Amino acid sequence: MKVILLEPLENLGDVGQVVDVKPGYARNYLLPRGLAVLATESNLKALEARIRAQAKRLAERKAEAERLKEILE
RNA sequence: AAGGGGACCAGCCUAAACCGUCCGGCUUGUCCGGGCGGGGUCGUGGGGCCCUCGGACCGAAUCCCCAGCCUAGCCGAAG
Ligand SMILES: [Mg+2]
Ligand SMILES: [Mg+2]
Ligand SMILES: [Mg+2]
Ligand SMILES: [Mg+2]
Ligand SMILES: [Mg+2]
Ligand SMILES: [Mg+2]
Ligand SMILES: [Mg+2]
Ligand SMILES: [Mg+2]
Ligand SMILES: [Mg+2]
Ligand SMILES: [Mg+2]
Ligand SMILES: [Mg+2]
Repeated sequence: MKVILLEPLENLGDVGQVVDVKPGYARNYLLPRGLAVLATESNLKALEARIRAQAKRLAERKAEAERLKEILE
């Protein structure tokens, strides 16, 4: 089963990285502890939504710093 | 079993594309989920979004009234 890696763990990957593991391991170990959530059609919209929200903040921050860069010097 | 001949007819509501409304989750959102309204119900596919042109008659399976009907009866010829 596909899941999203909530907390960065060892020998698995990056925080937020999608990883497919044996479902029983996640049903007995990962999900009850709140360390993982399986990848649905909705949390893809929510993961694209938070990544694109960090991008909506980033594109504002760096562009404002570049406009102020055009103001200074 | 198909079919033919008869009895009888009546076709519809939703899930979901779409919008709106509130809700509450914290993970702060063009986020998700859960409610309600609207929008929708197709097979020579059909609808949703975008735009173009065009813009009364049907009709309940629900309701009301009216004919009609059963739960008593009545008249009813002449030794
Ligand atoms: Mg590994
Ligand atoms: Mg705890
Ligand atoms: Mg810098
Ligand atoms: Mg300087
Ligand atoms: Mg057969
Ligand atoms: Mg037949
Ligand atoms: Mg009805
Ligand atoms: Mg009559
Ligand atoms: Mg009669
Ligand atoms: Mg009577
Ligand atoms: Mg007489």
